[PDB]
Amino acid sequence: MELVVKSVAAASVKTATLVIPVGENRKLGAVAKAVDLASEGAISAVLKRGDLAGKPGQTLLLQNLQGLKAERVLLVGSGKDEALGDRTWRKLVASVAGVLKGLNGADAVLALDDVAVNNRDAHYGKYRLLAETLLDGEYVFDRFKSQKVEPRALKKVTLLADKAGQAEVERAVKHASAIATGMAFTRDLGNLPPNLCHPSFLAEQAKELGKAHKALKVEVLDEKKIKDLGMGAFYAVGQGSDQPPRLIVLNYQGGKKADKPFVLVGKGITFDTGGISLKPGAGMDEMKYDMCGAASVFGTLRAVLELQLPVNLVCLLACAENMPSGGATRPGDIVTTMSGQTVEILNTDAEGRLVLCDTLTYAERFKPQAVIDIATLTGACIVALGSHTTGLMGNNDDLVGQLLDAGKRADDRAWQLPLFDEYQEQLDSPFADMGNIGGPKAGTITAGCFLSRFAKAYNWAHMDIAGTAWISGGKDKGATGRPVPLLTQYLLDRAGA
Amino acid sequence: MELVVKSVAAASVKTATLVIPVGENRKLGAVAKAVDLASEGAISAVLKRGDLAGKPGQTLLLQNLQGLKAERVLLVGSGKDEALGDRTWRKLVASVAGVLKGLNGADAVLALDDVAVNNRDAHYGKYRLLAETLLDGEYVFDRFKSQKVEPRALKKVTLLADKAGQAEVERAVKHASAIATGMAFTRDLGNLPPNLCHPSFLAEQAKELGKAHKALKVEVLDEKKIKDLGMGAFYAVGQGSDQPPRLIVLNYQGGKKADKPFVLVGKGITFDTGGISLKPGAGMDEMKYDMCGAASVFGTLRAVLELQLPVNLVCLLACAENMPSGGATRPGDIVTTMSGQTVEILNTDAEGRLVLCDTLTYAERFKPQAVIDIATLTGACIVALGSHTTGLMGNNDDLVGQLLDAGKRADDRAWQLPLFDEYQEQLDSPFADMGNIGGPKAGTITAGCFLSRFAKAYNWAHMDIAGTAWISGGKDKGATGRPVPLLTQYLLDRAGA
Amino acid sequence: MELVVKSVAAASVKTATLVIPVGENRKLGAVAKAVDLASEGAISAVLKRGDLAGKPGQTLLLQNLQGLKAERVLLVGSGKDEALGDRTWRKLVASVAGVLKGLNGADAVLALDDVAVNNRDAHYGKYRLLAETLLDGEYVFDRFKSQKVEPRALKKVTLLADKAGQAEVERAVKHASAIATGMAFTRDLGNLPPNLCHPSFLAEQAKELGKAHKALKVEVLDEKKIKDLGMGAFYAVGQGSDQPPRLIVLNYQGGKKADKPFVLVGKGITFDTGGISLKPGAGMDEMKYDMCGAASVFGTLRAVLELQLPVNLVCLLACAENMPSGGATRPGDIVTTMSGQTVEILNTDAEGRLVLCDTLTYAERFKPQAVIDIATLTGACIVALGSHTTGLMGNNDDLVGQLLDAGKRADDRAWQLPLFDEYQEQLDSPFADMGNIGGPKAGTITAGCFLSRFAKAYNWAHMDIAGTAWISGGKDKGATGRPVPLLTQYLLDRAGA
Ligand SMILES: [K+]
Ligand SMILES: [K+]
Ligand SMILES: [K+]
Ligand SMILES: [Mn+2]
Ligand SMILES: [Mn+2]
Ligand SMILES: [Mn+2]
Ligand SMILES: [Zn+2]
Ligand SMILES: [Zn+2]
Ligand SMILES: [Zn+2]
Repeated sequence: MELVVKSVAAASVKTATLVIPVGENRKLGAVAKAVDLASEGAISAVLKRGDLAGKPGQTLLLQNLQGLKAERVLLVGSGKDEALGDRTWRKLVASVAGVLKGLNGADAVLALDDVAVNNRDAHYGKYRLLAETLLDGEYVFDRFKSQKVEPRALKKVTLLADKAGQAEVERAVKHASAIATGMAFTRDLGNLPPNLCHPSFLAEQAKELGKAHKALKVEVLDEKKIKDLGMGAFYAVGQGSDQPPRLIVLNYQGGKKADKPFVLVGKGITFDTGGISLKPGAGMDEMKYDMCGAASVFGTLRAVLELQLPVNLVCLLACAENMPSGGATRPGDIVTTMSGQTVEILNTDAEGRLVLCDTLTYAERFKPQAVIDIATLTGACIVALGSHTTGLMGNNDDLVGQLLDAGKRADDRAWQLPLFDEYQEQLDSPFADMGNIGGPKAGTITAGCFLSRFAKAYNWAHMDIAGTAWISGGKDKGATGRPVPLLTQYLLDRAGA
Repeated sequence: MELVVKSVAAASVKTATLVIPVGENRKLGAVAKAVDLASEGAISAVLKRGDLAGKPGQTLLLQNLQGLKAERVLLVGSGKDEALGDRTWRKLVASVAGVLKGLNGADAVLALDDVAVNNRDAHYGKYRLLAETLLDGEYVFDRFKSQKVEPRALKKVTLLADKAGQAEVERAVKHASAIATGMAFTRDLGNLPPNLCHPSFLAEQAKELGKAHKALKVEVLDEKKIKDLGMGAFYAVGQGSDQPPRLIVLNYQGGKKADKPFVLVGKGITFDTGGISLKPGAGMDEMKYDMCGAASVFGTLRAVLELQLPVNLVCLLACAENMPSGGATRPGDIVTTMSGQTVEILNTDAEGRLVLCDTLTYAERFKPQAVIDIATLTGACIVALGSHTTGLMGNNDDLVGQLLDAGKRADDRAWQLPLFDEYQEQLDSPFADMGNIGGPKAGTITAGCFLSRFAKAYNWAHMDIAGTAWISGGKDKGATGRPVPLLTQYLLDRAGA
Repeated sequence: MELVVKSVAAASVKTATLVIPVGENRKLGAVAKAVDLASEGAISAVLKRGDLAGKPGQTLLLQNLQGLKAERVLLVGSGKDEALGDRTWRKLVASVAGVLKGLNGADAVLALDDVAVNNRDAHYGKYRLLAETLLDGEYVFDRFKSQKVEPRALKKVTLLADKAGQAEVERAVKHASAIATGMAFTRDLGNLPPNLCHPSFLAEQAKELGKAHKALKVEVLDEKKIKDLGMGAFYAVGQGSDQPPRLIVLNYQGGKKADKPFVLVGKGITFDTGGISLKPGAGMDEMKYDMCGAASVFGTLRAVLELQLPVNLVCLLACAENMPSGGATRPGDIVTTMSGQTVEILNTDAEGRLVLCDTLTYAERFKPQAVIDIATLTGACIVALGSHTTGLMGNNDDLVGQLLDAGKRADDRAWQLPLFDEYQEQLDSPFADMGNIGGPKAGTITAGCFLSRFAKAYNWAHMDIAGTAWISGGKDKGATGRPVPLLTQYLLDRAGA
């Protein structure tokens, strides 16, 4: 789906479907009034009948009107004469996109310049959200349906703005396209079943990506190299599986050579059975989304690759399959981490932090200005912050402050949890430097505490996306692509773009 | 224990025990060094033998040394030569108090001026913490023992500071004694068993308190009156018990006539079986702690009275006993709250938000500038923040910040959780305006959202103390008195005292 | 630590710390009084102030006193003037040791002659417990710790008795040293994590032990040898794992060629996941303790080796790792045991009885006079007898009675449970000769009943140490040395030592 920006009058442009907003009590703003006049008052005449209340996202569809160049006109409600909230705005757009998806229209024109969005500027912010909701809402994962699905009609959507703001709208389109494309890659990887989507499969994907872009080199470290580096924790996790582990390094050099890089570390547990500390059966299929941390890294890279952003970015994907078997790790195993700290593995289902901890030690060789790890780490985060808000912790306030502020602008929000010292004692072990679990209280936090012990060489934040990376049921069961919008926004901020 | 401040020389005072700090270097600050000189290096001489490494809270006790008028000299470790964190400083004080209580001295002097506590001034803050830990450490709940403890010898403690800081150390003792006195009261009500501590009992407690204080008037609304004001949620909660519910009003007029009051609302569920949604048996004895919200309001009120703070403070205590029986509330019951909103009671074990929502409506009549509800509300908060940090939510950023700030200075921390709108819809009911539960995701937060719907009329905040109000096991098992220090400190800030 | 015995006067000896007892009521026995009198009433003067009440294990530390040759004097409470229970006596000792271990002195003198121990000799039995408690208290397992505790200052302890008592206190110290040394070996083996401590590791340890001792021949039977001897039940347990089973034979000829040997059989399940009948995750790490039967025999052997007792001793260690996999035993498998009896494995988590049954058959070839198996066999036993007392069953009343008495004199107690015939029907199988479980009733007993069917050719006894072999939680969590004291004492009894 192509998305473009033009500065012509709404009435003038030839199209399968023209879309304009209507407020409560039949209130037409400037753009919409011009279309009414140009349609010889056909639009205000139908509105007099009361079928459209004007509530945000409500629609009434018209078919072609004399004096117009549009085959169809779609009236969408924009609510009272007030700024819309983010959420309300996005729902208005998806509701539009929803009527268009069911039309035999090859193209559509959105003439929604009169809608104001709250705390959002009228050209960039407004449309960043519209463009992202629209392109992300075309996402289809029909690849394992043996009935090849009916190919859609819609291929082109044009956005109309005034001349003055056109450049700013195009900047929003460019960015949202980048993010939208990164989210599709993320969602594809997340939705892919674990029999096909294993670490080696992920290794192959990184290599292919590396063969497609000039500024990106990829290096894959296998099971033996993981072990040889002294990554005892990473190795312990993966050893129980017939599919061996991979540590994938995706190095994009887009800034100056002396620029200290940004490092993204993503948990890539391609399936999580719990291991010997086996999970219950119910809903275990959703554990294919335990590599969504690694998937959000792929997607963020794919968007920056698209934007050719001027930064150095090193991606590290810690990938393993957590399986039970005759050679799997046992509860009670003590291993030596790459850092030289010893860890008693009291629960083999707290394995994300184990692969992550050696990878964080590994990230030191890059001398980063920031290291962010992204993981579907804890059940406790879902209890804490539910489905809507990413868990965020770090050893540097300004860095967490930056990530927080990026989420607010992307509309992909995080929320900070504290790493107080009182929480550290929960990881105490009678025998090793630390245990890998802190018990049933403060589960998101003690996981954060565990990781922080390995992130002391640099500025570091940690993102628990256990709640935000997929949807468990209903129609829209699947990966969401979060937090690609946040991380991409944070990198955009860093790039001054 | 009686607490006084003096500014005379440590070497000089007549006392059973003189306490001085000693660092890891086997270092001595000014005071300990003066004490050593007055004993011609006898203290340095013992340290040379090396039994005391001076880690925070390690102790070496000595008897009569020549030069000194102190019968005993207690040496306490202060650690690595730094300013101490709060926790460490408090553990130092507790170790001292531990040793002191096990001696037959009627009396002790603390000569601790040399110790620095990180980011706290040497006279007010430093001593607010010391004085609180020492006095709160005196607490004994031995009322149900046949073999009662036979009183400790220690009945007075003198703190030494220099002439100049004396007024400030003294204000710290004043406030600290009020707080420690409020906490003892809160802890007694908490620890009391639920066959003795029921809603009528707490009513009686509150009447006595009314009679004893001139500036305080107490009103007790019984079950019939609760029913008549149309409090459908509150009544539904208490109806299954033989012990009827009470709504207790303690109105303290300490400010001017038309100073807008502060309102504290306490959850006073004196026992929580869960009701028809019965809780499992294990650990249920701890549900006598489900009235720790109300208990912490009593305690803060006591502290305020002792301090004669110039503010109007209205305390509303929402008291019921949650019992299964032939007339108890069913899951699926629909009740009409005092606000007029209807609630479907899907789970009878989410009863605290039910007594609280009617009380929040009741708080509107006092025209408050801040309403703060305190409640042992959700096991989810324990999952979120564990035992160290109180959860905090509200409808007003400045009030929330004020409470956060008060926690930091009181060493009784809270931490904010968001009340985003997307959580709201987890309470939707096909039948009533809302349900009382939102599923297993973001439980602490959804309980806050439930509550915000009854606080739209004023500045409001909510503290979930399920994880900070008591200790589950060990010889430490019992009420902690949190959050009396934060609440008190906030009110002091509001009085500017 | 080195322990010596002297018969000199308490006051007359030069030490870093002299330890003497003080009664409840300020009371001093003879030895305490001579110290007091030599220090010319210093001690008594101090006592008069009332700091030390004299409850058992209470202490008061003094520093250097005119008239004595000790740098420090440690007073320890000894309670009411009666003879102490074992438990109170061992606590007093452990308090003393905890104090001495934080002091910077090279040695200590224990002058505790005046303390009586209920039902024990003032020379041998009293000091067996003292010397063991103090030597076993020295235990540290810190090999997986990056930051270690630097070696203690305390290296030597002297015990003062009167000359008529000396030879017997020395005999107590010597039996207790061997015991403690065996316990340390046992605790090391138990605490080692299962990734390191597997059947092949234990085999290597036995071979090393057989190299260090001329009187010991070791022999190691691997997986295929276990299979070829017809050990269908032993083999089924181990087949699931990447780590193969080992049956370890350690032969100590200390008696005449024609003395019937004593046989000790150890359950050595190095990790127990339950297998296909998989255990829950919670506290599974503790199952590294499932080789504590084997560990306790290793450690009894070391003690027997240290003491050179003149007996024939054969140790048989039945070692396997119980793991789930594509080749693991299934519930419902029927195997043929070495005895020719067939067993239906109805639950794979009842595996210890399976390795042991085959091994009991193997024990026959040595023509033993007694066969004692030692196993962490059943959760039922912890429900039956707690942490304090080992379960004991057998087919001979004299053997059982001998083990019971041994446990009493050693203060490592057991308790007999009945093997009534009525219980044997619980093991009936409609297909095989017997199933390996008999259900929710009499669970420790039916395991006993099970094993007795393989022990008919000799006098036999079975010890279920599931509750006495390790401590679950807190900072004492770890293997205990039990039952090394009982087993060693039983053999001392047999040897007439
Ligand atoms: K996947
Ligand atoms: K109570
Ligand atoms: K072990
Ligand atoms: Mn897991
Ligand atoms: Mn409840
Ligand atoms: Mn088992
Ligand atoms: Zn995982
Ligand atoms: Zn409750
Ligand atoms: Zn076992």
